[PDB]
Amino acid sequence: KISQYACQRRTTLNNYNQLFTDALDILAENDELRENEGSCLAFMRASSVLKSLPFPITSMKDTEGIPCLGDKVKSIIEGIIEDGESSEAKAVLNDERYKSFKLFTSVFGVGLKTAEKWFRMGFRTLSKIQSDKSLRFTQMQKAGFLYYEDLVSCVNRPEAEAVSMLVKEAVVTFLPDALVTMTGGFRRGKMTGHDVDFLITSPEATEDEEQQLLHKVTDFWKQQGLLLYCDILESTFEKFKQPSRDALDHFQKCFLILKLDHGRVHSEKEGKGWKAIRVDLVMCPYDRRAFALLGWTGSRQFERDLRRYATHERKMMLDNHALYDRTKRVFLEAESEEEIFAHLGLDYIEPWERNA
Ligand SMILES: O=C(/C=C(\O)C(=O)O)/C=C/c1cc(C(=O)c2cccc(F)c2)c[nH]1
Repeated sequence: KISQYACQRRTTLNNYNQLFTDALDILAENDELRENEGSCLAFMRASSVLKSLPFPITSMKDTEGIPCLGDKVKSIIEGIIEDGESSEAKAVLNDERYKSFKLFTSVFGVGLKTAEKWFRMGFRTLSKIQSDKSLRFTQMQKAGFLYYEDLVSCVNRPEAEAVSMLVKEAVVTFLPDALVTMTGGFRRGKMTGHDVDFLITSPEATEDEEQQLLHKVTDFWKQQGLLLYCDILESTFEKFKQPSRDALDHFQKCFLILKLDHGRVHSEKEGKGWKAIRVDLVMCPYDRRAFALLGWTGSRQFERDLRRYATHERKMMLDNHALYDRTKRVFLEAESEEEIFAHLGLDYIEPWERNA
């Protein structure tokens, strides 16, 4: 029996139902843009469960026994089986508000509120936004527009590996015992990504050393002329606080734009000779490295279902920093992701199987 939870499903990158899931992902994204959280969640769960199937849906009979497929979702699947297209997703793709929100938020520094503001001002293209003489842009948006073409082109694995080398070389200069791990989509086996994420931890660093590393590493890159953008968020995580029932609670992290020289990239394959890359660095205390790694590996849907399963099925509270057992009234310790899964009574799901 297919579980309703992504954390009890193996979801690999061989998606046999892209025709259905691309349409469901568009409809979910539109519901996010229309602030319809409930309809958004229903489409996300349906998309997720179809991504896990080991075969393609070719008839309505194939949907029997599959959870998270409500009547609205089954009408969409029926329409795609009919003529290979979703009329509903096609109408979203042609909607003026949807087109504008996708295009405007594709800029680094532009979220829902700024995209909505620009749309209500009558803007429809990035050229008209950038050349307007009345608009005021944040420092994040300025960087987003300046490096737009590089940031909108997919980061590939040779580029992610080139970035990993840069991160490791800079980090070990200040903390030689530090462990640097590439997380996110690339850890799940993806060929491309919009950014490259890293988790940094040190078994012997002090509380102060741990706090200063991201400042030292970014100052070093600034001196090197490689830091195109930098925003460091100080940690809000507390050693003895219960896990959330929240994006306001986090480890020390930074959102960066790095200058990646093409000479550093070892690929099979001209212009300026460098590429702007979005990089996120996360620093965590050594004892919480498994919780942080699990949280930063993703996918978004796998993380949501892990936390939901922990709460509803195990009466446990899971977060990027800890796992708390409400029945035993104790925090559960873990040195690996495997130990976290075992505490939750779940079979271990490999990172490449978390593409929910
Ligand atoms: O799959 C989803 C979302 C669904 O599950 C849903 O909305 O239902 C994307 C989640 C996601 C993206 C990332 C990255 O930041 C990332 C990407 C590439 C390389 C890299 F190093 C980091 C990690 N998790």
